Amino acid sequence: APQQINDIVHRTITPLIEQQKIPGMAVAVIYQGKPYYFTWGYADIAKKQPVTQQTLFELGSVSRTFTGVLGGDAIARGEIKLSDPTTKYWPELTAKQWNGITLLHLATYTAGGLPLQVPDEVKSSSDLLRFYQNWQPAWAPGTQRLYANSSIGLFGALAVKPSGLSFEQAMQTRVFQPLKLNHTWINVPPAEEKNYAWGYREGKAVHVSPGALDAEAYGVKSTIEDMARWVQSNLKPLDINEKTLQQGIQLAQSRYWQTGDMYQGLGWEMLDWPVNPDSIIKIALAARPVKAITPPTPAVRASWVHKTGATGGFGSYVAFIPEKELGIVMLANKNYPNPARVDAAWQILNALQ
Repeated sequence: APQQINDIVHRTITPLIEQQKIPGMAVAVIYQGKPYYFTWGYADIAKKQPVTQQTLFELGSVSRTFTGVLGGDAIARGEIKLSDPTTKYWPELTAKQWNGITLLHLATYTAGGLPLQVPDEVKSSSDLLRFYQNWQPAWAPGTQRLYANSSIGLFGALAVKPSGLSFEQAMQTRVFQPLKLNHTWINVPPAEEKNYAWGYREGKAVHVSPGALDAEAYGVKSTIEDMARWVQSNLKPLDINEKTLQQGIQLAQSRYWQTGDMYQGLGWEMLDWPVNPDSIIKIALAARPVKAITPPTPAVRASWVHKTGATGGFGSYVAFIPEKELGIVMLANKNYPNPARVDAAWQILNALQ
């Protein structure tokens, strides 16, 4: 890397790793459109395997950015509309509280307080129907935002129904393959297990457990190289050849709702740039009133676009600023505090613009 990039990255990440006791970390900086990679520490402490540019990390909720783009692509194809009732794609969902809950609401956590987690006991398609039928909203649709796996997860599942494909097949065919994300997985193949880092929680090596709607809400594993390519694709969508995918990316960065200084996209979240980390900023459940952006603002180039992600053993962060052709991916195999991620990312990106 140019020495400037080398120095801000190392001076920022070295202390972060020390303070947070992160076993292993990979960072990509995208600068004037080109990626620069950095790796530290261990993918597997016991087996002494280092983090490399080929190490797979669990993305946790950063997976939602893929879900939102896949949904965007289905809208662009004319397969779904965000204005469609949920029941159009799941007629079996007959309980009256679903009246007026649209795919938009599912995608943006505004359906009226869907649960943060799908219960462990919900496994099968029948279990899932029962779970959503029995759910009682606290609020009318489109009034409050409650970050929730069960909301965006359902959006992902329904968005692919008209395609005829499984969620994984749709993601692979329509997003991963066209963008050459060839080491990005919903299910890690045996051939790739050698690269799959362990997560560390309280010193114990852990991987994410199977759960209903996992693929859709939190189930992607990827390398720093593929994640850099994902950032490039989101920085410059109109340079993607596949037309509906280009559109899908743009739709995911549209601003649908405002909460304070933040705007909710499909998976992505955005703030106007410039912005300080204290505004970008441990809470299990955070209910916030939302203001509709009527109609949604198309992707604003002058944005800080980002997403944090966590699983039991991993902590990820992605942020980019389209107007500056600047971005960063930070992947770690410990779930360490979000403010520490945003602070480090801001320190690096602010130094480079």
